[PDB]
Amino acid sequence: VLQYPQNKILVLSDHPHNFLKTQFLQDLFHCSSTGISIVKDQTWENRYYKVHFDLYIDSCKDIPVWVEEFITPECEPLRNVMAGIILITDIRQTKPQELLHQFMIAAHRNTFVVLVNVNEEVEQDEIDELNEIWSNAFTNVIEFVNWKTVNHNDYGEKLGLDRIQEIIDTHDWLNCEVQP
Repeated sequence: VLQYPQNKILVLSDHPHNFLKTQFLQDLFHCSSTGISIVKDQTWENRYYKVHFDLYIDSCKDIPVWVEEFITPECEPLRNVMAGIILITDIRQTKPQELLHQFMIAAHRNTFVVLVNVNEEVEQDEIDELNEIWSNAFTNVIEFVNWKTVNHNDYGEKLGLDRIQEIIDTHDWLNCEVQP
């Protein structure tokens, strides 16, 4: 019934990429974490607005097992407060695209989902093909992004962390107080 302020961002990795996830948090959010934790009342600010959000940092041994738990009725309240979900993984190993249909069915329709690939052998053409499939599949902004990092393509679009920053900047923060 009630739509709670939707101001949580979950950053998840499978166990082998936990350290890279900690570096990602420093680079994008300027958050010096130690591991899995709840970091409250962070500020996301750009030239247009400021909004306050909570960072949820999690880890899992197996992505599908984590997805199964996330999709349950008991986790529905949690899903509904997610502004976004960022998964840091080797997409060749974990193939999160295989779980994405079922994951998105359960997700709140406004939640952004960014799948960050850290496997340096994956070229942008491979990412581009995944984005052609998923970027308009749902109401949600869904994007696969490589992170190693060139920050633009040949058509003047952003890539890398610059792109992820743009996705967060352009997000509609549902029932959050946004200040100029």
